[PDB]
Parts: sequence; structure tokens; C-alpha cells
Amino acid sequence: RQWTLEDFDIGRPLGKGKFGNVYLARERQSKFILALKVLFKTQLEKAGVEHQLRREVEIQSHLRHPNILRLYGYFHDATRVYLILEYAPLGTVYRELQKLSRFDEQRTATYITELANALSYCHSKRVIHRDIKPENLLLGSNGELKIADFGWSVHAPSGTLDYLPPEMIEGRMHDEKVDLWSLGVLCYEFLVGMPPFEAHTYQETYRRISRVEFTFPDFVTEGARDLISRLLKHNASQRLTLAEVLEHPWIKANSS
Ligand SMILES: O=C(Nc1cccc(Cl)c1)Nc1ncc(CCNc2ncnc3ccsc23)s1
Repeated sequence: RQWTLEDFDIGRPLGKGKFGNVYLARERQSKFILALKVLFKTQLEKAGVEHQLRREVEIQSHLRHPNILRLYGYFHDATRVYLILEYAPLGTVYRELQKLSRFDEQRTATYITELANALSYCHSKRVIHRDIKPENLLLGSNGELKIADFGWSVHAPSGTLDYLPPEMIEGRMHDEKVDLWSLGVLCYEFLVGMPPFEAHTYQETYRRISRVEFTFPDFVTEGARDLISRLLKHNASQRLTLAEVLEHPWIKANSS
């Protein structure tokens, strides 16, 4: 179907960045509710990202998983590009973490399981996400995690610095293990309420990631310390596999 903007009723903003806003939308004919992200062509070409966008759409025509948000298609006009997305009724994990401050051990491990299942599938098709962070994790109507925004994704091998591994911040070669590090940064932020290498400047953060300089607060349990520490390894190969995450005593104990 050759979609046009007139096929939709547009509703409230769902979110917004400086690439474009996301709006609630309803397809006029079916009454189907979805999300429309409105990207400006000027912004995309002035940043030379039009190719990464074209690849995202292409990657998202193949990926089908309950824990990956759907990109149903796209259409353009004179000035803007419109992405046709699955609506995530419970919003972002980013907003949920701001509200709750931090996540208990049970909801953390459940998210990490859902994220690990999504990434396991992605890594099978040789797709690496590279941009795992709370703002790209959204919540389905049953509170289930969905990974979103495949714009920075690539086939392996190939904002803030908080979630990026050493091999990536140092402009070097990298593979799947990128997502494995980001999963460990997430586990930590879920539990603590802030990411492990947080600093007030880009340059302090960069120093902390490459030297892997992080400490745990008192309340983090030994099983969680163990998971996170086996994930946040400078040497990519030493890290841990998704299968080792999913079969981890802490995940098994606490995941629902
Ligand atoms: O942005 C891109 N690609 C992109 C953008 C700019 C440049 C390039 Cl190169 C690529 N892709 C995305 N895929 C999913 C996205 C999530 C949109 N947000 C939401 N979607 C559904 N429900 C809710 C509810 C709360 S927010 C929200 S964004």
C-alpha cells in the first residue's frame, strides 16, 4: 500500500527529539492505532544519515519478534519522512525509570530476559543494535519490553557516551559483544537508577568507560554484582554470551 498522510488522523505527541517528533496516529479506514514519527528531510541530508535510515527500514522488513517494536513501513512528501510504527501503550522504560527512580530485582531481571531474547534473535540474523539504552526500550500493553530504533544498527562486524563499550568509543572494530556490554550497563542503571560511567562531561565519561571504572552501592546484591561484572569487561571476548545471561542464577531466581 502506497501510504499518504491523509490516510491518518494524528493525535498527541508520544515523544520528541531534534530529528523529529513521534505522534499517536489512527489509520482512517481500519481505525488501527499506531505511531507516526515525522522526520525532516533537511535534517537527515544535512547530517548524512539517509543511508542508515534506508538500512533500518530494510532491516525491519525481516525482523519479527514479540520484543522488537515493528516498523510497518514508511512514506514521504516534499519536506518530511514518515515512519509507520507499532504504538507502545505503556511508553518508554526511560520514563518508567524516572517515575520509579529504580527497578526492583524482579522487574530488572524480567526486562533483561526480554532484552536478551530480542538480541538473541537479532544476533542470529547478524544484526547488531549498538544503541541499547532506556530511551529505545518501550513497553507493550502487557508491560513487556520492546527494543526500538534500528537506525544505528549494522551487520557484524563493523547523545551521551553512557552505553557504548570501549572498542566503540575508541573508533575501533566491533561485533555482537557491543550489545552485551550495553545490556550490562542497563542492568546496573535499572538497579541503581543511574548508569555506571556517568560523569558531568563527555571527557570524564570516556575516561571511565575505557578504564572500566565503576563501583556498586551497598544495596546491590551479590548475584547482580556478578552478572554486571561478567558483562562489563574491556576485552570483548571475555564478556558473556546471551545464553549465559539467560541461564544466570540471578536471572533465573528473579525473572518472572
Ligand atoms: O527513529 C528511528 N529511526 C531513525 C530516526 C532518525 C534518523 C535515522 Cl537514520 C533513523 N526509528 C524508530 N523506531 C522506533 C522508534 C520509536 C518511536 N517512539 C515511539 N514509538 C511507538 N510508541 C511510543 C510510545 C512512546 S514513544 C513511542 S524510532
